[PDB]
Amino acid sequence: FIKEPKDQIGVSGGVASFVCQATGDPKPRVTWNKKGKKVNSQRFETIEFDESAGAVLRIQPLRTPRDENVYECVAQNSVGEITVHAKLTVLREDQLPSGFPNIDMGPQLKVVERTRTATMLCAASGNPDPEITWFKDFLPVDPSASNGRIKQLRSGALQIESSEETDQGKYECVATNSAGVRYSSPANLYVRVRRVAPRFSILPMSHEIMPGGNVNITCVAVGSPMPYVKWMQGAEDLTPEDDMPVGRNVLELTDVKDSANYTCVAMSSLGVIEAVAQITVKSLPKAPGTPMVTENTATSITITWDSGNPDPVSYYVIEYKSKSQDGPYQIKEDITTTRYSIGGLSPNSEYEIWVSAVNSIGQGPPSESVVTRTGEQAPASAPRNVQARMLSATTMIVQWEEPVEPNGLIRGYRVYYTMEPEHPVGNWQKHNVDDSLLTTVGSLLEDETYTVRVLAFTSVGDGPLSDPIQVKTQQGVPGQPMNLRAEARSETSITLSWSPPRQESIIKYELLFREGDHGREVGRTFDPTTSYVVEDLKPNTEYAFRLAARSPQGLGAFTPVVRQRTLG
Ligand SMILES: *[C@@H]1O[C@H](CO)[C@@H](O)[C@H](O)[C@H]1NC(C)=O
Ligand SMILES: *[C@@H]1O[C@H](CO)[C@@H](O)[C@H](O)[C@H]1NC(C)=O
Repeated sequence: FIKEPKDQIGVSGGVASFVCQATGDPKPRVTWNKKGKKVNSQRFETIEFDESAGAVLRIQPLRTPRDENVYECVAQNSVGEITVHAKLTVLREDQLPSGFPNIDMGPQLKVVERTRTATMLCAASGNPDPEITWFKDFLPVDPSASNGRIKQLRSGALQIESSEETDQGKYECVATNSAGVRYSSPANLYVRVRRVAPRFSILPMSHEIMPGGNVNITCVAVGSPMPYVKWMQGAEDLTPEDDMPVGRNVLELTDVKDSANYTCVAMSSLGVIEAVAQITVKSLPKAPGTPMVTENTATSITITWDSGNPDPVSYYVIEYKSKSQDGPYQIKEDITTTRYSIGGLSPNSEYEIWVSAVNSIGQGPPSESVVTRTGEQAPASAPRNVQARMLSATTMIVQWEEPVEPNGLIRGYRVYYTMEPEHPVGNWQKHNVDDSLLTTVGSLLEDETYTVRVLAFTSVGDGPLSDPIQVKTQQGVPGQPMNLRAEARSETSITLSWSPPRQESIIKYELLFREGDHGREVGRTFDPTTSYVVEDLKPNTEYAFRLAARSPQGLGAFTPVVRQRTLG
């Protein structure tokens, strides 16, 4: 017997619970007997607990002298049988000592929600002060067995720290002392279970991160029952069920590279709901979208272009090339506007232009291109291989090749000529020509030497004059030699060279030269070639040469003075 029933002194019309528990091996089946055999009655009642191991005897309302007996608690297993006894005395109210316990305030009908605490009141008085006991659904309550959740207070009440459905019942408080026992009126405690389907306190939050790249997705969900929180990627779960948290569940992702979605799954017996946060890995930009030309100049193009991107963009990169002379690509980095002027171009050329955008991940693809042409300019160069001969004794035919650097559609040429070249060229005789590469002029004085110089022009303006060619109006004699070049062969030698003559049959060439400015004029005649090597000269000194051709009719015009020096 781990509990033994005490003798009780009770009140008429009151209650009297006798407690009797046993133990051992085998486990017993207890009983309650009066005078040997269990002569049962209406007002008496047994409430067996722990599978008939211990059992309370309850009597109510108490009557005197009917109920005043010694009662036997039987206890037996396969091996052993021992009784224990207890007496009941039952007094009327009018014959109670002054000190007999009295319930000043018993418990009240109480309602409370699960896990929240419940303080069941009981206040008594007597001499000596009575120790309080509680019965719930006719069974005594033991604060020890509750894990310190339930506890009796000196002041009187019984405290339930965390409510549970099981804590519901009729409650009776009982004031016990040397005089005897007194019960309170019963009072129910209800423990209501509010049914609330789940919702999210904090939703799972979408993010944009860099590649690797790490983010904690928090997800909080509340309700009643308080819902479990796990993570899913599509159809598969990620959090396990060994220690799956409730209410909260953070997902710490690390080293992310692919943009993936994630579902938080709030779940309980009442219902399931879900919310999806999408992690996105910031990507490269998109093509800025075809640029457009605003201005042009001889040397510049300037353009504007749409961002082409929903997110902002660190800067832009222009790439371009001359379509005219394919290649190479030119770059302009670190452009921080949607407007740019590409300068340092060459006039009258057309360029294909693209645009790319850069963000913190890198540089995106390029736009579609825009082809466009730079404006015109005056030519940077003169007509080439300018030539002249006589058709008659008084008219001259001149021709030339168009200049390598026209900077524009060539609108014509202009031809300056005279036989007093020491004047400025602007004073010379001059007239215009069309884009053709050849003209004539007459009204020339017979047996003379005219010098001729030619320039090209465009809508914009004049180019440079060619270098002076000159022609003698005597006919039959050959023309002035072409592009006479002189270059140093050795420390005592110079190699003269010139372009092959046109049609005219030259008998011999006539060469004249001298040392520096003030040296003796040497003369040499030789058979027709395009080059001649001058031998036996002085080291590191300068010589001046000029050349003319001879035909049967006579001596042609001389070149201008060409100068070159021997090695040194
Ligand atoms: C995520 O949680 C981990 C662990 O508490 C912490 O070390 C880390 O700093 C957190 N990162 C972010 C971005 O919240
Ligand atoms: C995730 O789902 C959203 C729903 O709008 C969709 O827009 C997005 O493209 C999806 N992303 C992935 C990685 O499946």
